[PDB]
Amino acid sequence: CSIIEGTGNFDKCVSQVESILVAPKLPLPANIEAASSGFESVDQVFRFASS
Amino acid sequence: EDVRKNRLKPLATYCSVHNPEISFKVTNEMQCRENSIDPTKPLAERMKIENCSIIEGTGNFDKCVSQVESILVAPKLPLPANIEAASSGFESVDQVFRFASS
Repeated sequence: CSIIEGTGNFDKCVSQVESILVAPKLPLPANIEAASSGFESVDQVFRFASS
Repeated sequence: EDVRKNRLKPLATYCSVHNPEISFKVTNEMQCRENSIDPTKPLAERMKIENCSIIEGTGNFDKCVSQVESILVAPKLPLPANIEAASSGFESVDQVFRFASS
């Protein structure tokens, strides 16, 4: 990868933020504390507890 | 033959795709699969030792130690339902004396 070019596609951006950051396949690294409290990722927070 | 008396019932019950701890966490699913328990299968096949009719003793202590080490004491992945041990910094028994000692 030489160059990064913007495509300005918000829905593709949301889709990627969801798969990479919010709901990843495995927890994002250095998150043993979150995992120990029962939450691997952001998507799990509102699934197991809500207020 | 009673399912409630089978020593695998607690583990096979934990290791289920219908348990949110397995269905939402690949981590836990992989720990189950590492101990030959497929969480996608019914309870009866999760507890079953496939294509095995008879267990025969060989009375070989060193082979026994070798297996207890690889299966129980130093497994590739932490044994299932051990988030508490892992959170305190220890995935398995072998890590306890490596990281801390007295």
